[PDB]
Amino acid sequence: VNSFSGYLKLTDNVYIKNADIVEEAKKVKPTVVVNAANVYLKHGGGVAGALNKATNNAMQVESDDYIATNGPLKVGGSCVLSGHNLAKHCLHVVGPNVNKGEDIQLLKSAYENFNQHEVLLAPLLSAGIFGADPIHSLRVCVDTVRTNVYLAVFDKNLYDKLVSSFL
Ligand SMILES: O=C(O)C[C@H](NC(=O)c1nc(Cl)nc2[nH]ccc12)c1ccccc1
Repeated sequence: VNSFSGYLKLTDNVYIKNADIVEEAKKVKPTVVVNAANVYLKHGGGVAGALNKATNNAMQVESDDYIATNGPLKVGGSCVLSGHNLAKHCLHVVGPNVNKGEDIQLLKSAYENFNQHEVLLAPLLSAGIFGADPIHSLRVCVDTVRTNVYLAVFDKNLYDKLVSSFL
């Protein structure tokens, strides 16, 4: 039993809800919140810009130190950093950005990072400003993640489409 509330169950381990991941994080304080990161951990917009704003820019400060030490992530890769006031940890995961021309096949590799964590709160990778089809992102998620994932979809209209079109 966990603290997540109001989710629709899609499969044995994948759950979905119309919610702002920022507000959802502040309430549950999950062990892991997933960020829709880019390879530079520049959290300017989308989920990343919103999550960072909620940490009063502490996420960005920590991220800049991480990049200065380690260099950029790989597309499809991840790193674990602090969750600040939102969660114990933040798993920064880089899905392919279609608006940059990146291989959508890397979306599966991106979701594989979730399997290193027993329970996560997450957005649909490569959705939103990353330019991929959210219906596809959901399909890859369900077919790749085996741990317990609680997916937050900001747009109510998109959520209903995701639910109503789910196979
Ligand atoms: O779920 C969605 O719609 C897509 C998702 N967007 C959000 O998570 C989101 N949208 C709005 Cl508008 N306000 C927000 N506040 C806190 C979060 C948040 C997303 C994910 C990755 C890249 C780009 C977009």
